[PDB]
Amino acid sequence: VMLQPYKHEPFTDFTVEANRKAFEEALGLVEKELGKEYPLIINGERVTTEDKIQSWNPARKDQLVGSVSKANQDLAEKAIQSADEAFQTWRNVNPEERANILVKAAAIIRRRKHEFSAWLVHEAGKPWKEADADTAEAIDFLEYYARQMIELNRGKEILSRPGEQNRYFYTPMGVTVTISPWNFALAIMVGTAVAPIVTGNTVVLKPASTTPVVAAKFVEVLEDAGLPKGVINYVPGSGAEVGDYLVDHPKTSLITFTGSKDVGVRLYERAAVVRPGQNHLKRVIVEMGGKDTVVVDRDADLDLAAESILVSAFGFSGQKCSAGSRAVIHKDVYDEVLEKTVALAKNLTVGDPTNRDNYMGPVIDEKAFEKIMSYIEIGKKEGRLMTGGEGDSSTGFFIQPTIIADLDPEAVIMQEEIFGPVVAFSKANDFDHALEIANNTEYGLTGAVITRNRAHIEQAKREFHVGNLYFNRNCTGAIVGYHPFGGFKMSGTDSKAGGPDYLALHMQAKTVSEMY
Amino acid sequence: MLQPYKHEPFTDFTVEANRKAFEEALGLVEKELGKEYPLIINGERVTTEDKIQSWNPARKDQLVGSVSKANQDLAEKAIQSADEAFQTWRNVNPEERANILVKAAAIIRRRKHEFSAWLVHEAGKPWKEADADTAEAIDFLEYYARQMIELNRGKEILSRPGEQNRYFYTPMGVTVTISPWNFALAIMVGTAVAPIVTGNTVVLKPASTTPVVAAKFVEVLEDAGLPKGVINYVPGSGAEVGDYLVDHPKTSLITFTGSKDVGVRLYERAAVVRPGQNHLKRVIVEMGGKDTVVVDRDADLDLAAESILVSAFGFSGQKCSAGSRAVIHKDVYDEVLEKTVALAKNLTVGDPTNRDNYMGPVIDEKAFEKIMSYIEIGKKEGRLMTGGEGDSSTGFFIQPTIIADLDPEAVIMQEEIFGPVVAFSKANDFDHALEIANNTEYGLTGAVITRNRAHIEQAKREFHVGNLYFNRNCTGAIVGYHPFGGFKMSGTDSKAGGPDYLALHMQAKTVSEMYA
Repeated sequence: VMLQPYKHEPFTDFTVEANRKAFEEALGLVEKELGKEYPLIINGERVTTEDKIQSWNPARKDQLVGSVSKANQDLAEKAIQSADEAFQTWRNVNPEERANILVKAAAIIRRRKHEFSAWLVHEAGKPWKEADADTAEAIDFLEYYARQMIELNRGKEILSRPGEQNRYFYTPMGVTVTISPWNFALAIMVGTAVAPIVTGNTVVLKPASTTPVVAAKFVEVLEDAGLPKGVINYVPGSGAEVGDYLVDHPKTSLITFTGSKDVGVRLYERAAVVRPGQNHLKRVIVEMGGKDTVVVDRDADLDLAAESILVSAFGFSGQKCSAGSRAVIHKDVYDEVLEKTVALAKNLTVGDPTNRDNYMGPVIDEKAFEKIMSYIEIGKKEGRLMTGGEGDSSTGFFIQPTIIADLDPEAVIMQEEIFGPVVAFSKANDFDHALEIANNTEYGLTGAVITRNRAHIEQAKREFHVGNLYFNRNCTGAIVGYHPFGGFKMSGTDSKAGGPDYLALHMQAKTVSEMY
Repeated sequence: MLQPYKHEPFTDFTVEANRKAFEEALGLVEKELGKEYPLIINGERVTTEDKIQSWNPARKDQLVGSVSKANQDLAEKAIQSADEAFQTWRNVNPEERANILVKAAAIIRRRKHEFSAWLVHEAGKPWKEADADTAEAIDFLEYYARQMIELNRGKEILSRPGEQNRYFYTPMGVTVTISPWNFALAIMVGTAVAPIVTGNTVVLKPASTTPVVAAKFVEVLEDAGLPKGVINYVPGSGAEVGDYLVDHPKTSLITFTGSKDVGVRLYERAAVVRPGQNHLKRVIVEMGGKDTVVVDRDADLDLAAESILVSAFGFSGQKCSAGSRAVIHKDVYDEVLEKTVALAKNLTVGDPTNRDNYMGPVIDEKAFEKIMSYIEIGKKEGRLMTGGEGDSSTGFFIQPTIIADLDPEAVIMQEEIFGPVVAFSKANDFDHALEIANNTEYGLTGAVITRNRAHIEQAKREFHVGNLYFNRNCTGAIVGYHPFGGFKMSGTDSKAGGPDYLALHMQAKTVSEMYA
């Protein structure tokens, strides 16, 4: 009766015969379930609207993954009120029991692992590897934060002088509004919903409208793991009607957001306003974009350099806030790293991600497709096209892995988040110049340095100003409890998810002192 | 290496040698009155023609000091000075940053009674309050130095075979410290050196009613060995300087202590991303409290009488933690009321240089005018028991004032007076007393006086304040023993003098080296 130590959920080895077979079976399972209708969930009740959000396969744009009900202001209000009501009892449920519900939820997802992955394959267009990694990460968030809450329930040791007893401990806050992204349709949605839940807060969840079906699947799991009614509420909808209304509500205590900079800034600015009837300042956790950089030193393993750039730039087709969309390389080694990377990139497979042999799938929708292609046109003018630069939206939203070279560090494609499979190469005079270019964005989320020089490693630890800094590997693929994730500048509030400080952001410290 | 933290002992003024030492310090400070005090920008002394004059609140025509006044240009110069200082201060060994705090603590400890005497003249503090303020400044320096040494170890996170992951803290940037007049030494010191020891640099705008003791503390930091520009002393008006400091695109962190109306506007303005601003501004706010001492049927009513008196009238109620409401069980309301009235009539009011005066004046004409208006409202809301008289002729003296039989929703039971005023209200039972206790828009401190163990544990859960006390006064928190901060409109619950405090001034960084 103690939980066994946290460790990360292993990735599935699809070279084992039985793992592929099992994954293909789960893909068949989901395919037959495609096209289903999903209600809103408010206070445990299923609420269907006739106005709907259609969710489409990005690899097959006329394949309906599902249609979910669409909330409006009035249902957002009911969702808030349900959350507030449930909080009156939820804040007093023993932290051990709250954690147990997360542990039971993890075991349901673990048992149904490939099914959750195949949902991501279909709805988010994730390749096998990325889908598995995502599902593993959601499992981790559950197991990690369950353990963290039990640790935090112990409180913190403070001093008491003779004749008094002083105690410091953490208390639940209230209604949390969780606004989740599509690119980690399961993992981040799970983390940013359960961190508030396990800390005794209640949640109103607005998933991304491009991926709401997997979120409905997850709320079903929460119910099956024994979560009381109204503790989570499932309300997809428009930003103008539901998004803005949830953030502005006087009963919203906490907001947790993951998405783009432009939506984030506006959310952060609106949340700070003390509205009528609002008796508190709202706590805001924002995780916005990155314009991340892989820097390669003159002593680097050049093959490793090219491999780390490739994976950082083209994993999930660059649709990650952590993506190495910039490659800044030492002058003595730039032409050669650039040729090694081009050589890897043009043999990468792009297609339907239900097919295992496809390394990259499509981008999320037509809006993103067009945005990425428009950046590529800008890029082609600003730099030297090396490979890719083509798109075809006729079946799915497919863009080739794209490398553009010789960019000026001030270029549009060196500065702006593209969220597509594009990396821009940039020449650096020496190591000092390389970090100068690396730091020259308005963001500070992830970065990598490839070097065999210890002094250069120590220098970048001080000088490379990103929240997640990696040496001799890719700058993507943070693991819960191993690489706590969040960053600086226009990347957000540096709320290190999957780290030891994360739960306490969701709670209020309390000091009690009895004088004898 | 450093000996474990304990609080600086308070001075025993019943020992004649202590009185003698304190009276000599008052003589020393009296000789130094009416001096001129420049702004300190990047180590340079800047005199302006515009002057802020600091007057003794007990003798209103006495010039304690005249300080220079910043304008926008000088505010701009100070942010730039702090920004350039940050470029190297961010990289000073945490141990050395901590050691400067220790040396500063030693300077104040050696000149303890001198600093207390500065408080007596400038803020009107009685000997006990001035001494406790000075000891708390010493405590902040000692405690935060040690907290930084510990924080510099980082926190343990997991590494899978073949990698090494680390989680540690980094300095943020320029900090705007806006400090209160009521702990013109202690809180000004805490919220200046917490950013400093964490590697940030500070633009300090002290309260314009108490800028002289802040000028004195800046000199201490210089003498202890602080590099130029790490602190900048820049008093001024809220309009020319205060808003400009907050809104500056280079300002990274804002620490505020003060009133609700000012703290709320600052919070909302800080959240907007201004032109050329590359980050979201972190804000720590501690705002007021409408605090309540709850007296149970079971209580030691002598203790209950004393606790209410001290909570209410300590520093003439000029405290965010002040027990300005007394909520008493019906069965004991008359008896506690008459006992408290009998203690209040014995309280000596006058010039705080005189040891025999337990209470001094309020801070200025504005504060005097506001409290008297609140007294006039109070007389029409309930039953005036004692005091209610004010005298402006030589200083700003208000009598210790008790008003009884209040409606729980009355103006003087809801709005912060910041004066020597207590409202008394009768509660039907313990459950009703918690209802009245929790009925303000504030959440800072409270106390429960009771001999019922069950009612104590019920209070730990249902009395929603950040600082909760049993069988004593609700004032006088001690650094490292009673971490200080609260809920609702009391602010962000950033627990000053507590284990979580320094990490709020830093951004966490994850660093990961892959080996094979």
